[PDB]
Amino acid sequence: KDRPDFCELPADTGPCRVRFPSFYYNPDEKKCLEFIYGGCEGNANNFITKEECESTCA
Amino acid sequence: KDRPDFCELPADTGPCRVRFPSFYYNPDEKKCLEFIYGGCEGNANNFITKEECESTCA
Amino acid sequence: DRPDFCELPADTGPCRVRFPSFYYNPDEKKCLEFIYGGCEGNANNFITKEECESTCAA
Repeated sequence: KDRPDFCELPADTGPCRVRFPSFYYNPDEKKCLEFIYGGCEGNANNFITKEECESTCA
Repeated sequence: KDRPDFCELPADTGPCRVRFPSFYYNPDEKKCLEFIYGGCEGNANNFITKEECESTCA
Repeated sequence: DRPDFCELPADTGPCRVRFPSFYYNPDEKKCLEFIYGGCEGNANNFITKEECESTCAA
């Protein structure tokens, strides 16, 4: 495998109102994508910048 | 118009914690992509299958 | 070498819809059919046998 399993988790905005720009790795598209995150909870496939997403999820 | 305006809304897991793998239209990528929906609330850009998303949002 | 989730048991979860799916069974060294109920469960959960085999079989 080329990346940790959490990179394969679908985007989760968490339960807070969606307000913040964040990034997640989309394994189907093989790319890190912007989404709107609530700021609280969610899952490990959640990065502050595209660069950090790309470093972790390759 | 190619699709309803609601197709451009962000993915929204909502405030509940019943994790349903679901699909949303990503207008940037022009693709129906997977996200976690929490089972309540959220918005109209929320489909039970990729096929339903692709028919409704193109 | 393959994802950790390949080693998790099949899990239909508690929801009451029907998504025929495949999971990897390490004892059998093959992917096997199960019904996913639509929510919860785990990542050892594929729409096609071929994807399950690609990801989880040696």
